[PDB]
Amino acid sequence: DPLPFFPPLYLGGPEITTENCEREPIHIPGSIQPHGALLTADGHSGEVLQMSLNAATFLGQEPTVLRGQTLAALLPEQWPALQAALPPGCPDALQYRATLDWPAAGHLSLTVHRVGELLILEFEPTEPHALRNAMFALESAPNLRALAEVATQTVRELTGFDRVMLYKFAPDATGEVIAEARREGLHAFLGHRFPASDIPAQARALYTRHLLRLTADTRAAAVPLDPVLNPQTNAPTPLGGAVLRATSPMHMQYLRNMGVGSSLSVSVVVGGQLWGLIACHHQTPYVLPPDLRTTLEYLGRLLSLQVQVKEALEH
Amino acid sequence: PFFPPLYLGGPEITTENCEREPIHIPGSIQPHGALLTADGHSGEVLQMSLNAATFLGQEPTVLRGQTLAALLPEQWPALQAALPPGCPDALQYRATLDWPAAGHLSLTVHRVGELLILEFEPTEAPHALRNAMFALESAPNLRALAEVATQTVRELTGFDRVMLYKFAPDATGEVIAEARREGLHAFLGHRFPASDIPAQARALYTRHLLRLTADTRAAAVPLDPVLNPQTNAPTPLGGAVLRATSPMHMQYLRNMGVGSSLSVSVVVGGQLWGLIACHHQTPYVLPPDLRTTLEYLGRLLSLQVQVKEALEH
Ligand SMILES: *C/C=C1\C(=C\c2[nH]c(/C=C3[NH+]=C(/C=C4\NC(=O)C(C=C)=C4C)C(C)=C\3CCC(=O)O)c(CCC(=O)O)c2C)NC(=O)[C@H]1C
Ligand SMILES: *C/C=C1\C(=C\c2[nH]c(/C=C3[NH+]=C(/C=C4\NC(=O)C(C=C)=C4C)C(C)=C\3CCC(=O)O)c(CCC(=O)O)c2C)NC(=O)[C@H]1C
Repeated sequence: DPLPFFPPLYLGGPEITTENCEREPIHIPGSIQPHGALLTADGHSGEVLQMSLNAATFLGQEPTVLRGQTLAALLPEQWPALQAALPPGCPDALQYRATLDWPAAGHLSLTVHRVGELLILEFEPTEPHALRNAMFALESAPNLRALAEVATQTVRELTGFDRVMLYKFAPDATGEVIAEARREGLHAFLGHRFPASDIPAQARALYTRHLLRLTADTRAAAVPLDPVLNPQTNAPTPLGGAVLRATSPMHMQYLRNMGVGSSLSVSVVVGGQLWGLIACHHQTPYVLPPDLRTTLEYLGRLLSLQVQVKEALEH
Repeated sequence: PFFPPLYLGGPEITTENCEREPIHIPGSIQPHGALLTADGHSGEVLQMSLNAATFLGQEPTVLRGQTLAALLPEQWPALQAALPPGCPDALQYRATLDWPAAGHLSLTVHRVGELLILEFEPTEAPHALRNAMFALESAPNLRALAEVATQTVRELTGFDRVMLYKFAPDATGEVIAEARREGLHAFLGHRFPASDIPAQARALYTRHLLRLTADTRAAAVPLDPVLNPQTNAPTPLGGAVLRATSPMHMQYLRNMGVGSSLSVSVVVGGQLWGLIACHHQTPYVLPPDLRTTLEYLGRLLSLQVQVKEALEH
């Protein structure tokens, strides 16, 4: 039965169990993962509204100084580029990405999308022809199995993960791991089927719009936004589009029970429907640089294209 | 069928017989790079371009004897493994060579039958492709996608005119988008016949997705020997970027007023949906790392055209 969301935990909304998984409002945790920083600021005036508590550690600035300034004074060169690439009324999937030279944190990756009248700003630290060779490999795959096989090994060879899996959905939302490149000693997941209440209904929806989510350390503690609610509206901040969005404690409990430390999955969208995920497991905590994650963001599109062209020939 | 080429006593290509030219076998390359062909198993350089001495910085006839084991020691193992016998000619492998004379060279390699083809170009030593990608995806229709695709590629490439050339069902075409430098004629809106791209070109351009012409006034640099030592036949160059352009098509681009032309094939459902056309008024060699982004934007747009045209239909 599809039911609507609870309030979050910070708006008096109940604690989650296995009975009511589909009612968690995962899109509004009011908190980011600690490996980066996140501001939200005004769409038009550039007024810095909220920030993650740890934004000082990362930006080498105090909140009182930060929040008492505009994005014009803070990001003088970037601000017009933000305005130009993210005009008003544009979709929240659209991101503008840039590099900074921040004196305290070194080179900083700035990712920015708009959510109504709210520019969400992310900050991460950031540090030869392997994707091109990967591109032509996938295309010259003879069939959907050799496509799936090369994608998973390519993805592993680029990223360095313990278990990379291409996971495919079925018509009734049941899934099954169709290919994997794994670490030597790890027990296979190849050909396991998994029930429909594993990736729940509110999750699969969000995963069709935004095509890359991750979890760095399944033992880390969510860094909360400050203030937790959006001053514009006095309502939760839509952090569904943010990659720094903290992962749910239901999900973190699960991954710890498997001996997993880090997780990454690229979505594969065919016909505007979630065809499958390129999931990645790691036994230790593992942060992937944003510039390297851009390579995987590309592979998701590339694979989504070939997935279709392969299935056209299977008929 | 095709005629014999000019170098094997074939007829000259008038506008009458404009669909029987063997475009894939010109027996020559463009002067801004260097082509070597090599045997699959042994690795002996069977044929080279006459300008090879320039870019490879070696003597002319000394390279004919040597093997790719001796020449490219580190990459030679990778070429065999990455281009296995039986693979399609569309599968390319690429790497960067650090040569002693020419400096950073760009090696691109693909296999055809028993023979490998090795293309050497000069090459250089960031978030615009990511921003473009999302700019294509948030585009709310086909026309709004078409403007963003052309305007993207121009700002990346610095070309004087970037067009998007959509194909009607009977090989007729139309320009549905066109970013361009100020003070040029507008080809936005105009349609053109199906004689323009012949039957062989259209078929070849579905399999192979990027060609160019860096200089429309330069001369082709022939292969030596012209024919393939194995087969004593024409060397299939129809998957090489350094391949020379049909002399009709250069003679055309001069009458237009173009020094350098490039294109990217947008393929939807096995068929050729359209091309991304780039014109420059002057000669312009686009370097391999920048060209890679354009091939990338081809697949992206090929994907996005399918999503958008579903919303129309
Ligand atoms: C209470 C309901 C359930 C639940 C909650 C939940 N899951 C996700 C996202 C998931 N779940 C995945 C499940 C798998 N684990 C595996 O080992 C395999 C197969 C190899 C599968 C299919 C996956 C892959 C995801 C996506 C993210 C990831 O790759 O780890 C969420 C959303 C998390 C969020 O913060 O948005 C939630 C709330 N998980 C259950 O397993 C089930 C008991
Ligand atoms: C002899 C018969 C004809 C002919 C031959 C021919 N054309 C190509 C490649 C073409 N033709 C194109 C048509 C256009 N040229 C333009 O300037 C525009 C305007 C936007 C169009 C539509 C195009 C786009 C190509 C691809 C490359 C490019 O110019 O961007 C070939 C292939 C040559 C080869 O070596 O592969 C041949 C043989 N063209 C005629 O117009 C007609 C006289």
